[PDB]
Amino acid sequence: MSVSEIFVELQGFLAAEQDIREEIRKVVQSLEQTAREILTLLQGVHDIPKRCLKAREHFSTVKTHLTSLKTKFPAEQYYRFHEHWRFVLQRLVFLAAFVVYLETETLVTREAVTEILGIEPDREKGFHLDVEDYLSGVLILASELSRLSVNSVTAGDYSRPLHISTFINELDSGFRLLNLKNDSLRKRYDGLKYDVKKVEEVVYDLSIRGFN
Amino acid sequence: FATMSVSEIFVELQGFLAAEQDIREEIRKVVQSLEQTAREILTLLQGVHQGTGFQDIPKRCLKAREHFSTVKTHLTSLKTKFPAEQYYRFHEHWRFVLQRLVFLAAFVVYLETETLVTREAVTEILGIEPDREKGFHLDVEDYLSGVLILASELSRLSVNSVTAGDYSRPLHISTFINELDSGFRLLNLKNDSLRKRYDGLKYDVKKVEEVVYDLSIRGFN
Amino acid sequence: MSVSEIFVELQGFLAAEQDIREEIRKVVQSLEQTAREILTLLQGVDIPKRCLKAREHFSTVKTHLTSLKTKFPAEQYYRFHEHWRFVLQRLVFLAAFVVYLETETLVTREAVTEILGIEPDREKGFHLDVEDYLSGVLILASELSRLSVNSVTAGDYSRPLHISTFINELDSGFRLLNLKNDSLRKRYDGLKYDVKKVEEVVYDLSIRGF
Amino acid sequence: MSVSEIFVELQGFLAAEQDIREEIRKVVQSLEQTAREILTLLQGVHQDIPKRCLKAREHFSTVKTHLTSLKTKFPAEQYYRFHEHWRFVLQRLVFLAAFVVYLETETLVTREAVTEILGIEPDREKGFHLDVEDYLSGVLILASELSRLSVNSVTAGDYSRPLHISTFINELDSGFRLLNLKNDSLRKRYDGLKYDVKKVEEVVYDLSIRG
Amino acid sequence: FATMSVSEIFVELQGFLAAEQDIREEIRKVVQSLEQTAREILTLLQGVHQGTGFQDIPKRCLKAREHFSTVKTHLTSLKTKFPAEQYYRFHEHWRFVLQRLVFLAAFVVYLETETLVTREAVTEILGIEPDREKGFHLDVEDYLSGVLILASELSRLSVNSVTAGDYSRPLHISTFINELDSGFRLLNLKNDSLRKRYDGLKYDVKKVEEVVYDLSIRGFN
Amino acid sequence: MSVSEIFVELQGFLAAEQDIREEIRKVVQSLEQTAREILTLLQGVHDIPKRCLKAREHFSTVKTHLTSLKTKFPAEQYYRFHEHWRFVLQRLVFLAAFVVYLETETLVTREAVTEILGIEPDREKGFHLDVEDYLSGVLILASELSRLSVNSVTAGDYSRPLHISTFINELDSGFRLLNLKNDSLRKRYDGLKYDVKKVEEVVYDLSIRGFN
Amino acid sequence: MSVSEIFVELQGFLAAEQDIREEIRKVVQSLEQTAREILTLLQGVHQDIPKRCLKAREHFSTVKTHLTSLKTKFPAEQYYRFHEHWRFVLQRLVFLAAFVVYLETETLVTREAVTEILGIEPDREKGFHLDVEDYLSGVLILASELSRLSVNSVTAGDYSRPLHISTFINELDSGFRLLNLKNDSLRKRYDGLKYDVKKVEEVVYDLSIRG
Amino acid sequence: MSVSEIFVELQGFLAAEQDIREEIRKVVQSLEQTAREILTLLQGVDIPKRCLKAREHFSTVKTHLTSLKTKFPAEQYYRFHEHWRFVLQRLVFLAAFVVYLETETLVTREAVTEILGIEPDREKGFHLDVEDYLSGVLILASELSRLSVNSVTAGDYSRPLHISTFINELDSGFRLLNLKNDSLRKRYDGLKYDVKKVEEVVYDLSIRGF
Repeated sequence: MSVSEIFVELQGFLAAEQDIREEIRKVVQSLEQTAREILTLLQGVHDIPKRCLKAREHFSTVKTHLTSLKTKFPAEQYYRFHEHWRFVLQRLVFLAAFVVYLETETLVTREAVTEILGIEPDREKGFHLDVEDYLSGVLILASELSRLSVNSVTAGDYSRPLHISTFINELDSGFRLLNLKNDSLRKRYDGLKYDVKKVEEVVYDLSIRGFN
Repeated sequence: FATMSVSEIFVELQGFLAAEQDIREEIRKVVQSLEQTAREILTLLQGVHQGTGFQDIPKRCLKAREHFSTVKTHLTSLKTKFPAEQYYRFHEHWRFVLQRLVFLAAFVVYLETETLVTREAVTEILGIEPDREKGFHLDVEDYLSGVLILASELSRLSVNSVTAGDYSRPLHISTFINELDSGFRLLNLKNDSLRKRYDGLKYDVKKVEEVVYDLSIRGFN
Repeated sequence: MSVSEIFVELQGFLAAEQDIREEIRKVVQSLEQTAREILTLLQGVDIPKRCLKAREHFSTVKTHLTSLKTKFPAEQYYRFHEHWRFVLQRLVFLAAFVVYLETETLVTREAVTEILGIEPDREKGFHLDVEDYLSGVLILASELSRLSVNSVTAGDYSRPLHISTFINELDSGFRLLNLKNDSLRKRYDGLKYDVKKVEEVVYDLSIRGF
Repeated sequence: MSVSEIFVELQGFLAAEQDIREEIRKVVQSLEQTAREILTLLQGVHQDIPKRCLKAREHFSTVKTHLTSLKTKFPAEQYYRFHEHWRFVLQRLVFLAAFVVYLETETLVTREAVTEILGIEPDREKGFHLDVEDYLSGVLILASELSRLSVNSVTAGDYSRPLHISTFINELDSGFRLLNLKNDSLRKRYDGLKYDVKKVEEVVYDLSIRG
Repeated sequence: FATMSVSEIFVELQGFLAAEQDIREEIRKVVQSLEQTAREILTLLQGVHQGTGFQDIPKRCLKAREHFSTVKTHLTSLKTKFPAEQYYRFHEHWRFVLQRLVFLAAFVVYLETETLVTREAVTEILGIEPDREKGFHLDVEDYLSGVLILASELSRLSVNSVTAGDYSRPLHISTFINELDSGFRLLNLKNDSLRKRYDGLKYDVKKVEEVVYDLSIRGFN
Repeated sequence: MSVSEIFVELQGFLAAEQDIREEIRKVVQSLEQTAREILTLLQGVHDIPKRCLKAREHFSTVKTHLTSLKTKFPAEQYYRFHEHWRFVLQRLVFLAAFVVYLETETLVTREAVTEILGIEPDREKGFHLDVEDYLSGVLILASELSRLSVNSVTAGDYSRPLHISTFINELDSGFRLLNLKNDSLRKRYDGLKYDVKKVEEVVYDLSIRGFN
Repeated sequence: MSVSEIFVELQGFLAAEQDIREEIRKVVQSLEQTAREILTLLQGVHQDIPKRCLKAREHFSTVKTHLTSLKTKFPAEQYYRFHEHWRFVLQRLVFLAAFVVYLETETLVTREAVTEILGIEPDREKGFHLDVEDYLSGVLILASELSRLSVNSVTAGDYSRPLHISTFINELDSGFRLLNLKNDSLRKRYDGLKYDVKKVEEVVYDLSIRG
Repeated sequence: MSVSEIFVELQGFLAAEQDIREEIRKVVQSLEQTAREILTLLQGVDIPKRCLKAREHFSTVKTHLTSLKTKFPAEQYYRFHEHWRFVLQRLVFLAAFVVYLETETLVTREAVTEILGIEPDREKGFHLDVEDYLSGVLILASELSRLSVNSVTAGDYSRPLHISTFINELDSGFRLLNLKNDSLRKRYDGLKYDVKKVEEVVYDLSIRGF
């Protein structure tokens, strides 16, 4: 083709792609919104089960909104616009993990988060939760949890710290089994040591003071 | 399933991470080869920028097209190191090279035909396939970058053509780089990296125009 | 007009503008001045007496601001706004600081305009932009976090708990804002450290037994 | 009031402000578009000059309706507040208009004449203006574009335009000299004129030596 | 010899560069293994920082010393990937790990004996040799770093010992970290990286002192 | 040993090593001095053979000074204090290369530079010239040479540019045969393209003007 | 003159200046050394206190001869010119002297008293002085070291020192309050006092609650 | 003395010092002022007439400097030196700029001291430090490189060749200096670009035929 032809045609393609980036940014703007709302419901901790339920309830909207975001591009092109919802997906994993931790004191599985976010497993096509974002959200949870232990002592709840300690310590232990390569992820993992250290000191302050 | 132990979860993820790391490894392996052939192809063509060699453009074009043959097998190999639907996942490992190959394919086409390779013709040369066939594709962002690079090489080429006596290519290059400038102008570049690279085109346009000015003034219409 | 006619003309417009920037910069200098004075009165933290002396100084602020109001047209407000931003924001902080110290509540954006003698958004002449107001609140959280620390070393073991609750409400309130202003977000990332510090102070007290 | 009340209210204002910026960007995008379309019509020069000029003026028409449209997307008192969203385009439009005028009159358009072409309102009016800084920018852009023009002229056979542009640019430089550039961004851009001056002059030189 | 062509020179250098690249590759390979064992060794010992496990320090020390066995074979292997006289040439590839191993060897020794491993004893544990035997050595800069790291772990350890009821280790750790502080003070640290790391010791000293203060106040002399 | 013993002993070792770093810095200060002197003798180009001889003559002092620097540490510890003379060694390779280019219009071999700097080949022990520093000095020469071509035209010497062009172009071609990995080196190689481009334009200006 | 003449001359001056810095660093290195040696003698505290003090004063002796030596390595008019080469050590020596005095008199050494111990000359004299900024630094260092001391005191059985140090530090804080710290580096270091104040106070608290 | 006695005393010394910094900063403000004026007179590049008007202004510089001489003791010169560095260096540049424009030679450090009315190193009271002098020379090379460019667009085709030779001598002269001053080296890395630009200007002329 002639230069002119080539470019008028690439103009089409460009505009078609910018449409997609727009539809995705639209929904992602909805997700970050909901995520903030869920954060507040939960942040209240600083009636757990009620907060947890109103939160799992909010995740409902994330389910429909995500299946909506699912129709703004062909599934096989997920990873092309990943960076438009990375931040959000990592927050939502954290929030889901936070809910599960608060109600069972356990670590949501990657497969269980997919279920909560109306997402589907890697087996299928469409929207999926990659291992790096999950590990990310989990690390964010450790940060939240270490902060929580602090506040629980000033709330008078001298037991949570001890459970959180064992939990974060297990996470630390978990991450030790991995040989992280990703620059962002590793820079974050380097923060676990601080959360781990903080919780151990909180436990220490209690042990010395009497409770245990 | 329901719930698992922290330990089970991380031992499981340990599998995936290591699997993922293997893919990147194969990919970097093959990509290393690609960047390699690309270097050798670039040399064969760069022979035009040193007086001689500019005497048998056909010959160079043939061997360069000869090389694109290994690029075909290496690319269908690289196609085996990862699952096709995860293209944009590892895409960064081969970006730089892909944009290089686009420019090289376009350069060879321009030396022979003095026209701009189509995006789709570029894919037939690299041994890959269009958007209509699950596999390895050439995104528009990469094609446009390779074309911008070509604009730079051709501005360098007009200058050397003159010192080599060829006073005909500069004029065709000026017309051509102007058509590319106009072509780019009818776009709404959003990608910052690309929009940045496009700010350089203005300079190539300028350079190639002054060469034509130099020849015009010397007495060559 | 001729090429020369055009530039001798603009020369005039440029000189006129630079005159505005100069008068503005003069008064602004007076504001930064009063601001530092007020900050000192408050930094001393018989504190409720300081509020009054502070509230007193805001009077010079009133006059000086209505003064600055005549160094440029009320229409071209955002044409020179970047000459008093720092000061306006600093001022919002002090006012809120005073209001927090005596009422332990957050000044409203509209009350702060009254205190600085600057008319609200309905009445034209000089408005207090949301971004600036919010910037002042942020600087307030910054100060409040430092206060709790000194409050503890001062004997007061109750302010730290109130400050903590307040700062968290602010955090909770900023979260609700879909902050677009690049500069404002950059500053909002600071609240996080303030919340942490304040919360830790409270932890210390609680662990000690207060 | 309570913190929650204050902020939920602020939420309203911020959401309102963001709508305006959106409407503004929506229109500006339309301004940059037509600008590029105008640029191209003129770029054809690098006679036939007159023809293009008419098609360029024909286009500034929509610029008039789109700018009066953008004028209804926000209050006049907030012009300078969102100036940046259209700074680039405004300086771009000044250049074009100025370029069109030069091609058909070899004279420098006036700041007020430009406002009349863009369908904007002069100094004696509110809403949309034409800040001196932006005006001067457009003129500098023009200097640049004309320096290219002379080079491209000589290569077309037109050994005349060069000389005129040379003088024209020399006056602009003179104009900018007797001006105390307070701004800093515009100050650097002015450092680029000396180069456009030097260029156009060497062209005159080549023609002078040749004949 | 005399003189050569530009081409001959670069084709020749091409050999060396590729040779050099091979060495770095082997080295990174083995070093990857070392960082690996180091991680597993670190885990075995980190078991002391979680309530239980602090009950059989002997056992952990044995398995950890068990591991240092593979570190011995891997290090005499890594010793084959490059020519001994070029130690400080590739040294950076294994710095981080070496400083890790120093700290781990020192940590194990401290858990068993409550004393500071000598630099030379550390070399006998890693399977390498002293400055008096052409081969792989442990530079003083790396030893001092590993000791600084150990100071950090032990300050963390005193805190956890207390929550685990052991009120005897903190006191020995305080004495020990103080002796290290004093020891460092009689040096003229020039290396910036190390001098920076040493500024952290002051903090560990402080921490361990407050634990002893907490116990003293509670009633434990 | 006891902590005290350990550290008093490491105090010795530290002081012994600081002595070496001092002796080396002393001589290196002599080398940079001489190198500057040689640069001036040569920079005069902007009687070549006289300048070249007074320069090869100055290299004589580098020969004794280097064999002197050779007695400030055991040869097998060369690479431990390499970074103390890297800069200088790369300058001296460049200056040697510059001399040879100016007198034979050829590229000194790495083995010939070792000879000029009183150094000894890789075969022996002691002071040696690594391939990265050599490639570095050569790249510095390309920069000097491109600058020279410019000045030679304003000096009236319309022939040097043509020889320099062919020479730099050969260097460019030479570096294309390599797959540089070193960050510093590659960041420098990225500069050859500018020197190559400049020289081609100088040749271009001449060709158009008449000479060729 | 010619460029060459100017610079070869300048070469002489620069070479001269560098010699002075070298001589200064040579002596300073000796000052930092003895400082560390002094620090250690005192650090033993973390009675026996008096003993150490004498051995510490015994050491400041060489500080006297080394400082009068460093005083002969450059002209008096250039004191502030090379102040930075010994800033660290001077502030370090102030602290030590001050620390020694506190351990034996529980009082704050005077700026002039310190100059007398270091073998330096007071304000009424040239050459080597004792800048107020450096003095205040040393005092802050001291605050820090004393806060550690009380903690370490209680762990030794000495339930007395804590209370005294508490008061002492509270006065220092008071002293620094009625001071308009213009400097900025010293301003941050002062932000550290509030922490030393808070620490020493919690120690008093623990003793108060215990008995 | 008592803990309180000590701080009420230093308070005095601090206030005294801050007074010095204030008087100094006042005069300095006057110098930057005159400096900009002189720069403008020179930036106009009948140039040799500009030198005189320039040489004229340096007279206010003399008085103002001898003025600044009484705002602090001559002994504590380097105790406040970092208040006029920028200005002193700027001034050295102008003087050398004037001397270059009329003599096409490099002012000596001692001549510049005379021009600024500041006594040399032998006579006490106020010295011109080598670092500052050298900094001024560097800023001069900076200006000179810009001059050649405008000189060409102005018609003068001979200054560019002289400027080139001069700048190279400076480069050649700085090379001889074992520059230790971190700041000075940072600035010396700038000469390299100046040499290049100037040399290219000369190339242009030579290629054109001048």
